[PDB]
This record gives sequence, structure tokens and C-alpha cells, in this order.
Amino acid sequence: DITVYNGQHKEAATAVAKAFEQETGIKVTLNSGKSEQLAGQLKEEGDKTPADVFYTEQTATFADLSEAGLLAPISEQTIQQTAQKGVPLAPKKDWIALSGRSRVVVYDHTKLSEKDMEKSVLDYATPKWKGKIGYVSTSGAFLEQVVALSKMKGDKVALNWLKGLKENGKLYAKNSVALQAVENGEVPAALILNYYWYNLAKEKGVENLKSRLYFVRHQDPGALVSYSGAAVLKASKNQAEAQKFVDFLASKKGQEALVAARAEYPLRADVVSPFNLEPYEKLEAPVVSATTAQDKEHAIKLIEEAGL
Ligand SMILES: [Fe+3]
Repeated sequence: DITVYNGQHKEAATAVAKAFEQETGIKVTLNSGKSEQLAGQLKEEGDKTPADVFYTEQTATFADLSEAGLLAPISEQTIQQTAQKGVPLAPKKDWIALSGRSRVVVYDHTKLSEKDMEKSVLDYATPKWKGKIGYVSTSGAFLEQVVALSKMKGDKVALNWLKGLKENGKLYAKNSVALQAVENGEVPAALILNYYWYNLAKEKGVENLKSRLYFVRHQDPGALVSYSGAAVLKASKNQAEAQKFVDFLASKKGQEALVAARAEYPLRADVVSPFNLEPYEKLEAPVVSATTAQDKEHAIKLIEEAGL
């Protein structure tokens, strides 16, 4: 039986954990928490941790754990299962990316069309969009978006974007509220995460929604994908079962269980989402280094300096 420290959404974790038990007979116990809290706890526990596997919504928490020497190598065969072009790869082969979530632009298709849309996320934070673009400054995904912009285009561009959103954007408390405002006719478009919209569409039928999705693509900062993944703890006294769980997550069946429970992009090339997501490769996600905590603190300074 194994212990999984779980930073991912509980419906995702529960659903892969149950398909695991069904396929192998091995019981999974989840210890859930925020990924950053869990990584800290895994570093304090060190070689005395009870964790066998760390399952996270964000692969960036792996870099420090790897560098601290706390992750076990994963099979090369397993790593190759999700190693599409653009997918982050552990240089020490000691964690694996499993699924992604994308930034998108949701729009009311009865007020705007694909041809009104912009080639860059940078273009939405300008006067042509005054009163017409929703954003959510308090979101974890928003913070990540800032970091990527800072890294790809430098700090002056990121700050200019944030100032533009302040001047021109409609601020919403959460991604789901932003979507509702677009559906309700309050704002014709917003910046959100893909899965809020696919969830609504799965539930309602696309033909009954005013809103549609525009993906920026061509490796723009607004095509940013954030990746979930897993690692085996080097200190686990149950390596065999831990490695079997991680291989299962990379397997066709494990990936099929994830995408049944949650509208993330599978990273296996032979699995299709029941939410009707495009193939990962069509996203043309940019290549961006991992978000450190210093990166997150930096983005918060830019958000503050912008009056947000
Ligand atoms: Fe959320």
C-alpha cells in the first residue's frame, strides 16, 4: 500500500488512486495539502518521510526537491510516455509531467468573433479592450502568467501589461465568476483557465453557451501551459509500489482516468479527453523555466507596483 502526498485537486487524485487500486490491488492513502507546504514538509522529513509519491498540480515544486537529492529516478520508458515536444523534462530523470492546464481567452461569440481576437495576450491589456476584458489578479494561474511574461519579455513589458489591465480590464474575484460574467453579457471576454469552460460546456452543451474559447498559440506568453506531475521520494521504503503508481499515471489507463475526472490535457499522444480538449501539441505552449518562490514573490511586487 502506498502514501501519496497530494497537491492536486482531490477529484483528480481520488480518481487516479481508485483506478490504481482497481488495476493492481494496491491501496493508496492520500495526504492532501498545498504543493508548496507539502514540498517544505518533504524536505524537513527528509530520509524519515512516510511519503512514497508526491503528486502535484505544479511540476515547479520538483526542482528544489530534486536539487536537495530527495527524488528517486523514474524509468526512462515511463518518462518517454509523456515526452511530447514542449513538455518539461527532469534533467535528472527524477520526476514526470503528466497533464497540463492552459490559459485561454473566453469570449461571448454573439458579440465577438475569432477575427476580433489578438495575436498576443499583451494586446488585451490596451485601450481597444477597455471595459471589455475580464481578468482575475488573485489567481494562482495569474501569478504564473506574470512570471512567464517577466521571463520571456522582461519586467518592463510585464509591468506594462499589469498597468494596462488595471486601466482597461474588469477585475473578477475568481475564474468561474469571470466566465459567468461573459456568459451573462457583463463583459464580452476574459482571461481564464481552459477547464472552467470545458466543465461548463460538458455540463450544458456547447450549443447552449454564448461563450467560445480562443487559444493564442504560437508560443505566446498567453499560450502558457502549467503542468502537473509526479515523483517517487528517494527515502521511500516501498520503492517498487511507488514506481508502479508513477508508471500507472503515465500509462494509457492512468491518463484515461485523469481526463475522465478533470479537464486537463493528457500528455500521452494516444489518449483523448472526454471533455473534447484539443491535442496538447496544437496548443503550441511556450517553453518556460520553472516558477521558483522567489519568482512568485517578484511577480507580487510587480502586481503591487501596478496598483492591483
Ligand atoms: Fe480555481
